[PDB]
Amino acid sequence: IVGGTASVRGEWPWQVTLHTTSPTQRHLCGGSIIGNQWILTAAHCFYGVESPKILRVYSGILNQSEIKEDTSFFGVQEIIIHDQYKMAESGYDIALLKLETTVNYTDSQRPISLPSKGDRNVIYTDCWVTGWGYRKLRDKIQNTLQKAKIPLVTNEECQKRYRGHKITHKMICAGYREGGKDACKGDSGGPLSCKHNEVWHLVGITSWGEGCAQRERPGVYTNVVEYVDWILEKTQA
Ligand SMILES: COC(=O)Nc1ccc(-c2cnn([C@H](CC3CC3)c3ccc(-c4cc(Cl)ccc4-n4cnnn4)c[n+]3[O-])c2)cc1
Repeated sequence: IVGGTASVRGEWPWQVTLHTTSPTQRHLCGGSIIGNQWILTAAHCFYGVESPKILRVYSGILNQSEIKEDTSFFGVQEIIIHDQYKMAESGYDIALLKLETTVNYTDSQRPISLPSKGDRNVIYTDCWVTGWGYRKLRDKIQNTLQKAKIPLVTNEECQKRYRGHKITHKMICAGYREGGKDACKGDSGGPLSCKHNEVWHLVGITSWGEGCAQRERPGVYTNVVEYVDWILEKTQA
């Protein structure tokens, strides 16, 4: 997260850190708890991943340095990538992780609601991106979960900024005209969370952008409301 600030413990309890363990253990991407056995993340995250055997899901983490050899994690039973995914910039950048066991919800690990049926025309004005990613284009994974409030931009404006890409209704963009706050490397798969009527909704999944927090170059997110039918089909199969 560029231009963000440190989170406190328990502030974003749906946020998980997905680790790979090959060839060494490290944060791979963010993700969001959406059900007791289900993490929603980005399909791009699994580009180098030989199987779910090497993945670990850590919940209730504020600092990456909390994770030691005895820290509990969830194994991953299945990675479900959207069958039309090819690369992040061409859309369908969405994946479900089915966990090997059920999360018991606590103060530190809670689900976030999907965008609600009937809310297709809500104007979200309180949206936040969170993650352990870089604070600038050449940086390092951050120890403490970072947060930044970021305004949504219309798909019409977003397309005008990304003349070489096809911005579709299955994407949503967010960014300041003058830059300065954005997701960056290591934030992908994490949530774009928006609060509406005091309820948090998983509006976006961090996906791609041209650089990090550049002027007139918004971040591009998977538009989760357009995948609710796909999520429900996979999670009640
Ligand atoms: C200690 O372990 C470590 O070093 N871990 C570690 C280090 C680096 C990485 C890393 C690098 N790339 N990515 C991803 C995609 C890869 C499949 C993971 C990525 C790409 C683009 C964006 C992004 C998103 C938005 Cl919305 C806006 C702008 C951008 N960006 C444009 N240009 N950069 N970002 C964010 N992410 O995350 C993650 C992962 C783990």
